[PDB]
Amino acid sequence: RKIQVLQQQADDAEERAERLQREVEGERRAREQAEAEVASLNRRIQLVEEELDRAQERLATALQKLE
Amino acid sequence: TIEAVKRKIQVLQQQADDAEERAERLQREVEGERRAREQAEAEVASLNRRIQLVEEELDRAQERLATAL
Repeated sequence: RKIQVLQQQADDAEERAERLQREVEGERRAREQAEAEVASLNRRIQLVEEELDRAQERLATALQKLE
Repeated sequence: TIEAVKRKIQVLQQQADDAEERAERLQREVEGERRAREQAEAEVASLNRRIQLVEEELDRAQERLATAL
């Protein structure tokens, strides 16, 4: 009957560890989602910077055609 | 029967100790993944501010182009 107190203690400890193991997997999923957004924004900023370079290069041809 | 109770108690206490040590390792594992997540989230916020900056530089370039024509 003292064993049932110890058996419950071991049950609770194993349960907290399993609860934390699922916490690891949930944090890893959220990490991968944020890192996937980082990749998407990296691709998006490169495209607008390319659009800007062309917009300034076009501006240069128009200004250069002015002198 | 006497030793079987002293041994059942020992095996149950070793089980809880191993589980408690596993929990400490997993707590650091959680933090390792969270640290990496919040690093990415900070870069997301930075990339959103930079994209808005480039879009403003773009609008200034397109506006002057329309004028320069």
